[PDB]
Amino acid sequence: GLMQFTLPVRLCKEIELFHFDIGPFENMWPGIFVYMVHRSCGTSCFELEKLCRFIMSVKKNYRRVPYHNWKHAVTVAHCMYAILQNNHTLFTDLERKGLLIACLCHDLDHRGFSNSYLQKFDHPLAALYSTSTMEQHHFSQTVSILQLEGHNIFSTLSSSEYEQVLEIIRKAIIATDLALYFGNRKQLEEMYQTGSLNLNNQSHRDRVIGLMMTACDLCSVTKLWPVTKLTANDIYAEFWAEGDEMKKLGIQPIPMMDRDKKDEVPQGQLGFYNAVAIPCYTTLTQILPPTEPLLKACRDNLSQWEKVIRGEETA
Ligand SMILES: Clc1nc(N2CCOCC2)c2ccccc2n1
Ligand SMILES: [Mg+2]
Ligand SMILES: [Zn+2]
Repeated sequence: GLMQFTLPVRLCKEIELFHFDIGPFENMWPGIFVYMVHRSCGTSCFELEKLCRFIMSVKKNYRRVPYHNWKHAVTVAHCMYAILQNNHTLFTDLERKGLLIACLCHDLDHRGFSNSYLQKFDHPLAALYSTSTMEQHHFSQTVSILQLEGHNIFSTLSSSEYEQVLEIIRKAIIATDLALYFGNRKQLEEMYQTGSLNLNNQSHRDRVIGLMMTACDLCSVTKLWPVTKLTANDIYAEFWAEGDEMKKLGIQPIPMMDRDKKDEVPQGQLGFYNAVAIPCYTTLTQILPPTEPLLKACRDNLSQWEKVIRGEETA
């Protein structure tokens, strides 16, 4: 257990910042994740051999889609790492173990299509799971991989710690369903403002962990503008494919997803920062003040999209 992962100096320092980009070298992403587990959790949280086999099985079960890919998995885990590191004493040992694994697993076997597209297609997964269709699948895929031989990174936990962590992971992965985000944040807003928010109340923690999951999941909008902008193209490449597939089912897609209406992208990103991103990091910053850099970066990027619209730069 005397075997640290270390990172080159520039990464060793930048990985601690919310806005860290994990880079274009895929073969370093596993080592970045282990590094984060070792500092966030301990070098003892997981048997390294089991962790490495688990990481590589998770990687293998992410597909080669423009956005909802292995890089998104590690990026979202890194944002959670930064939240946990900036809020040291607020989370249990089980929560630190669970949430980085939840983040790495949260989009397992994603095909680049929304819950909506599965329902209009009449995909079998839409029959098996009527709401949070892809997210119940992602959790399903996580449990499958935990059950491959040699892959039970939790095997040293007690029976009841095992149940607690898998339950943290399931809520955390379900919370990445943006349809559940709006009510979750509204509730957290009221509880914070009326002063009823209580982190010893498990159902309140669940809510707070769900909003962190949304914050980590959307964290593309909290990068430096050049990362945010280039990622938006991957995001839109999936939307346009979905739009195409909607048109093949005989359904005019929403204009966000229509590759004939690319002109409307900047105004669509404005709606998204205003309806989703800014509210998310605002309430998150209210509950966890050290996460403010996420809100500040998100505001900077809103202002960068306003500049794209005012023709003061292009896409
Ligand atoms: Cl319009 C839009 N949707 C996003 N997400 C909604 C659907 O799940 C996938 C991602 C998004 C996520 C991050 C950054 C900008 C984004 N912009
Ligand atoms: Mg998802
Ligand atoms: Zn995601």
